[PDB]
Amino acid sequence: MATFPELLRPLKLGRYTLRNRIIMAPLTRCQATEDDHVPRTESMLKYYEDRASAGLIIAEATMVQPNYTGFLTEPGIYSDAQIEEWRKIVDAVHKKGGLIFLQLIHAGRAGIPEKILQQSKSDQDPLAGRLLAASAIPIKDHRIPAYFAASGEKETYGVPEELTDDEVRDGIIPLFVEGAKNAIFKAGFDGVEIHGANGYLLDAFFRESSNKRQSGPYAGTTIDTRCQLIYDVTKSVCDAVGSDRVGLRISPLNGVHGMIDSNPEALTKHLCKKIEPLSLAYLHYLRGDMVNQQIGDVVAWVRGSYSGVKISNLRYDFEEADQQIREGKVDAVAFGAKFIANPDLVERAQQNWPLNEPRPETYYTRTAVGYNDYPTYNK
Ligand SMILES: Cc1cc2nc3c(=O)[nH]c(=O)nc-3n(C[C@H](O)[C@H](O)[C@H](O)COP(=O)(O)O)c2cc1C
Repeated sequence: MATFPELLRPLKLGRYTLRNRIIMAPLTRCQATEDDHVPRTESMLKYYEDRASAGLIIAEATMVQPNYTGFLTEPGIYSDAQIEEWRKIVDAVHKKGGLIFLQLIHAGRAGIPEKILQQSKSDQDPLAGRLLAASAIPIKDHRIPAYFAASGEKETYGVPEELTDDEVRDGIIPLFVEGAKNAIFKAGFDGVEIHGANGYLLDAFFRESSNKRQSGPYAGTTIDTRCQLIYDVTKSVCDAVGSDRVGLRISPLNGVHGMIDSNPEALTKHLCKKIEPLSLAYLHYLRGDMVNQQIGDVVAWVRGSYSGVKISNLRYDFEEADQQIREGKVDAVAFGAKFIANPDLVERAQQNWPLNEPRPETYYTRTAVGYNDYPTYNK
């Protein structure tokens, strides 16, 4: 463990202490049932337990609103059936001595029209059968990926309804809260991660391009009001399960779905100071753009405006993560692609062993291929 000593240091995170700072980023793999969104335990339990040596595992984006799917077959955490399977998966990770937080998501305008708009639309279930977002602005010049599309081929995103302030406060927020309770109190997760990134609902209220709301506490007119939904959701979840079991993820420069803010630096620093009072377990962020267009020193922005645990992500390797931790710029680094391809990523870091190359074209097969078929070193 001489090559990356800083990366292998333990870390106090919330009410826990990580064995190392090699974190497994949340990765949607679509291994849940399509209709009920129940985790397919047979494959998911193995997948997660095989990666349980990670300092912390952040489980893939999981639905908080019934049937509001964005990835067609992702997991949910709203039903008893989902809770039970997650419970078994979590227990498996815990038997290996690992830690695991569940990422909570609401796809917002990235919801799949052909599925959501097919659901029933009753008065007792006011949010059902509807596309919901901050503003009625559809994702443009970007179609639904074949691996997420209901038909299996690229489909068009739809124009979402503009959530009223009451629907946000009494409809959306409570779902995140209940999802957190289900995850922690019933399934046994060590914590939850609020998905405030990658163009989904919370991020959609966060950045200018998707939030043009004219009035209300979530107006798109000012940085503070755009930060409010992320804060309110996070705060209410903290009220329910304890801030030391709550993390938050953001991506100020991620251009997926055409997301963009004209002043990412000011926005990020403003959010950091706004959540500073919550004493969260951690703040998780993408330091760059998945589409390689937007640039900005997110690591520096966060380092100078947030005193809590900072988890950075995006195109990191052991050496760089180790160095940034050494310099105190970040506390830990979350790896996505490398964890998909290396169940024993941590062990490889300890021995400075080479890594399996990822097969980026097999990330969403929904079968064992490209999911549970990556070998550990020399096996
Ligand atoms: C197949 C796949 C699924 C992903 N699923 C999620 C997700 O559910 N939630 C999320 O916040 N990010 C998700 N991401 C983004 C990753 O968490 C991570 O930020 C990204 O892979 C960049 O990090 P890397 O360079 O270490 O791979 C996903 C990425 C991939 C490639």
